[PDB]
Amino acid sequence: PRILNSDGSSNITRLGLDDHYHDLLTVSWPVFITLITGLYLVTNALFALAYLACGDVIENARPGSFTDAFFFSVQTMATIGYGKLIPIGPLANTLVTLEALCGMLGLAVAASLIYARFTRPTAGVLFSSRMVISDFEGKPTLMMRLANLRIEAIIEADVHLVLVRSEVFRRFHDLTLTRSRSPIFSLSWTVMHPIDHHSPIYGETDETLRNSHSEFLVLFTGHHEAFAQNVHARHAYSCDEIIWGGHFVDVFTTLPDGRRALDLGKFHEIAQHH
Amino acid sequence: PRILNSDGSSNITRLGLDDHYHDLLTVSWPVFITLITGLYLVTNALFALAYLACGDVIENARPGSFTDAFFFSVQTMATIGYGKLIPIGPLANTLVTLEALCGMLGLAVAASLIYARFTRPTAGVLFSSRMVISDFEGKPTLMMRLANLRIEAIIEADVHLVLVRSEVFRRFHDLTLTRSRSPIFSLSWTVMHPIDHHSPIYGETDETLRNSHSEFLVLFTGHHEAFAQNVHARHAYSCDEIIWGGHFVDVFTTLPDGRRALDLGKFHEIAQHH
Amino acid sequence: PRILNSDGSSNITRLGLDDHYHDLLTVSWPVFITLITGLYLVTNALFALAYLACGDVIENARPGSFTDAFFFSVQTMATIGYGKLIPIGPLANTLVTLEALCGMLGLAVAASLIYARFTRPTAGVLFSSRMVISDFEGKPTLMMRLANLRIEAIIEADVHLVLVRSEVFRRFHDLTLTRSRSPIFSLSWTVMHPIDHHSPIYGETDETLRNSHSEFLVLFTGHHEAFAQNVHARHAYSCDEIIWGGHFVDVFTTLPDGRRALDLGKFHEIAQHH
Amino acid sequence: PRILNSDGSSNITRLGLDDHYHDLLTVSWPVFITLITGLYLVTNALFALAYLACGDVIENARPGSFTDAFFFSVQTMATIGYGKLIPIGPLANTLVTLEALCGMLGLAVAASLIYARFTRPTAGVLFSSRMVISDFEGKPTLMMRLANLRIEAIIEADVHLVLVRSEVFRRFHDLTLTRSRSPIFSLSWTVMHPIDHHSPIYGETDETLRNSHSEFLVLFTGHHEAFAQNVHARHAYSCDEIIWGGHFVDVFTTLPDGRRALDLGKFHEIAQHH
Ligand SMILES: C[N+](C)(C)CCOP(=O)(O)O
Ligand SMILES: C[N+](C)(C)CCOP(=O)(O)O
Ligand SMILES: C[N+](C)(C)CCOP(=O)(O)O
Ligand SMILES: C[N+](C)(C)CCOP(=O)(O)O
Ligand SMILES: [K+]
Ligand SMILES: [K+]
Ligand SMILES: [K+]
Repeated sequence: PRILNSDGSSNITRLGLDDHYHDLLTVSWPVFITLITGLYLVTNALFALAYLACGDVIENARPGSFTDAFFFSVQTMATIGYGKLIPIGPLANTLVTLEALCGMLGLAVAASLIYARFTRPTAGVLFSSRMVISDFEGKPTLMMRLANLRIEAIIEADVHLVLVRSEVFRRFHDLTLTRSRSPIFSLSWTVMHPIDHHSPIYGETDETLRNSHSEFLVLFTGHHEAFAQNVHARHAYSCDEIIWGGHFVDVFTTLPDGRRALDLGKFHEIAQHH
Repeated sequence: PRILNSDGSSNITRLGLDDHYHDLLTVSWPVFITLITGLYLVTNALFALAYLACGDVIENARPGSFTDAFFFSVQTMATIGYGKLIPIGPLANTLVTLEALCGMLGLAVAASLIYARFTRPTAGVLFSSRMVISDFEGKPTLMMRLANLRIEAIIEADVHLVLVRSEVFRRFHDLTLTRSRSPIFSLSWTVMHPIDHHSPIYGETDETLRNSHSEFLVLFTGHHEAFAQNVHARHAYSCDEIIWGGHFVDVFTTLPDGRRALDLGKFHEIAQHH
Repeated sequence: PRILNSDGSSNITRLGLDDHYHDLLTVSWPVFITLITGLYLVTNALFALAYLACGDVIENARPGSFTDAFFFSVQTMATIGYGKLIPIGPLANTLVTLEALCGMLGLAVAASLIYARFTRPTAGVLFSSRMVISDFEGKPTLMMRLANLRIEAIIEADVHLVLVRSEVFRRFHDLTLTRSRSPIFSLSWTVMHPIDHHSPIYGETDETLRNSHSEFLVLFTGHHEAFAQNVHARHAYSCDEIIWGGHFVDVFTTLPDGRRALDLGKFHEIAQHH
Repeated sequence: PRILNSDGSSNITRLGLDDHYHDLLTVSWPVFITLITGLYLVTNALFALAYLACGDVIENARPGSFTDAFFFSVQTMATIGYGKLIPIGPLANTLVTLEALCGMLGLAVAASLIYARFTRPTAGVLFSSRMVISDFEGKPTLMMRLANLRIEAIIEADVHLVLVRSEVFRRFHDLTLTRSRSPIFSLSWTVMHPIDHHSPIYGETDETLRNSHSEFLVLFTGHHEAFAQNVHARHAYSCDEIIWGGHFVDVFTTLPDGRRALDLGKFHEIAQHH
């Protein structure tokens, strides 16, 4: 009955065109391509209907046939203009310059959206599968760790541990970290909340966390070098993914070569006295 | 006589091409489309005038008729180039490559503006219709609440309560909140200023707020997930939209299903002992 | 001999293609348009030379004449393609698809720069012409003021007063303000540094400021609503633009109408007991 | 055996299509242009295959020859449309409007990437070649300096000194600076960590730094005026590029002219009593 999925998402049901811009960036690429295509056809229909609205003014076109007009409208709106289907007199030539204004316009738009919904990057940060409470520097510290999956660095990265106990009727406690901030994050970061007299989970234990039905949330944010742009990430845990007394395994091996390396294979390994 | 509308706007009359870029992003889409269209026509007129400036150099064109030239200029600037109206000799062919440089250029521009004035997103945050001062955790706290209307989260969101009392001759007091910051805001947030000995509105009452003719302003800001981009929102209240002793109604229902839900229907409901 | 102009610029002479991107955004629009145009011509020359590099493969072209080729190259790179000058066999048709890849490419680029060097907005903030040191709330406060010239608001705006005394050999002191931050700035802001025992200019006087040959710098920054984008501004003063004992004149008139107004006409007015 | 190169890069070996967007921005321009070109050809092959998939419907084309189709597909997808190779009946004309949707689309994309991987600017900040520990204002201060190579200013710039001692097993200490922040950085900045009882390198000496095999990292960040966009920079030192007792040489000459100047020639000069 977790309020929060591992992926940081919420499990609350919400209850309730008017937000086009947002929606446009939001729909599955399948759907997006669809809509664009539809608007593409519809306008050409309109235009080709406007060419018929006057006496057929386009040359090399069958009489009253929309098939021809629609296709002239397309060749005309997309600036191919072979030269078979061609305008006639003032009326056609005007609808043409007007259609073209629209073509050029529609591109600007279509492109603007493409770019808007293209350049939203992911942090590419990995979260540890589990959380561990154990002694660090003489205090039962609760910690979790994250790693940068890419070569390029995230800079001025900051992370937030956040308890969500139940109590009445829901507490949102921002947990104090030994280090909330890292002016740069390129390999691995083990974030830790020392449990002390001000910690909410102070004196707390497993049975008491389950009783509060407490869950923990991680908010990562930073500015990715690769994108010269800001990025974020979430992840959530529950009392049943906290290894008590566990210690994370060292991810830095020294190679036979002698050169130091990072081994993301040990990233989820956790040591425990049994 | 409120200085501030509910929507956060100001009621002060201000007294006073030189700011083109701003203006361009600012005018109603109707007007914007207009201007672009105008510049579109005018240049073609210029160009078509430049084609006439030399002996008619374009083929299949009536003599001295601008109608033909203007339309050749359009087919030429928009790169349709059917092949009926076609250049001749050095002069025409040059104006052509020059016109085309301009077409391609004008698109880049037109598009750049489109995109600039397209990708300014709204926060899609709802503000509570009323403000309520009542006891919270043993102190007369003044509070108001806001909700995220979309699925996607706003992150590192922060809100500001701000008093605007009259006194001489106008005070701008930033009110201290129990929580100015939320590393994430996806459902509902009830912002609260505990009234204590440092509160400006400390000891204050309704009649005294009206006497100061005090108003309150809310500034919301955050970084929207949906847009990977920053967003803001304003809202303002007055002494006559503060329910004294009111309590906001809980917006989280637990469904018969057993799953928890958010009910924005109760968002404006406020309980009051009578 | 001011180190700093009113406009915040520096008067230090600096002593010393390798920075293309920056340069490209930096050069006068005249120059920018030029460069683009040049690259436009040069490539077409190259391409038209590549069409001649094979036997004339383009139809309706004079033999060996580059004039024809260059113009075919343009009609071809800009996708007009009338249909007079047309390709022949494998070679021409290939250079064509290759040229077109380049056309489409060059646009993307040209546009990208246009947009990059277009969407750098100005804050549109006015700085007061003079600075005044005088009593505010029982302390000789040094202050200056700025105003938002546009309707749209700047949000989370912050300002910095900064002394630049000479002493050996140059001090950079960030002056403490009564209010460094304004969660919103839509009309007028009077920024003030109370002179107290920690103020650098504490006990200081005019003759002593001139002796230190001290100057003051203002850094404004905020996030403009109009552009959904960040903006900045600078301005600098000198000891000979500080009215001692001066008071800024109130910029808010109440209209005969009864409605309150902002009068930027009084913005530079400063009252003084004589 | 430095963990960190002068350029701020790491020397850790990492151990391990699924990240297309990132990759696309990441690959050498040579490679990028390649991929785009490939996708350009492949689709045309597909389309030209779709034109053959029906009876040759394009006019002026040899039977079953893909050469013709592929080239018609290109003239058609890139909107040149000479008018030699032209469609026929419903089928061809449809694939045409469909191809064109794709052309226009592919541009939007190609461009979006171009722009994304174009507008990632460099700070253009120079780092001093060496670091020096020596007395400043009565305390052994460790300092290094950086300079703005361009005319345009970086604003709200901040720098971080960061020790990386070995100890078990690696310490990441953020060193306290006399000035971590500069609301503007246009010429030269000498950043300094006073060594006091809280300094990690307090009481430390050269032999002891080498023994800890300590290295130092500099993180620069700010918002460049030239780009109206955020920028960063890194640089790293080692115990063998710290001149003990060294003093940086003054970079500001006063010209014979009388005007003050900045001389980046002395930027790396360091004075030392011998
Ligand atoms: C040391 N750290 C855990 C603060 C953050 C990361 O530093 P790094 O190992 O990625 O360079
Ligand atoms: C708890 N809160 C009021 C601080 C902010 C919102 O948290 P959430 O309910 O949107 O996840
Ligand atoms: C009051 N202020 C001086 C802090 C800033 C501006 O407020 P406003 O008059 O622009 O709304
Ligand atoms: C003085 N400083 C070292 C803080 C930063 C730079 O100021 P400036 O010399 O670039 O104007
Ligand atoms: K075209
Ligand atoms: K064309
Ligand atoms: K044609």
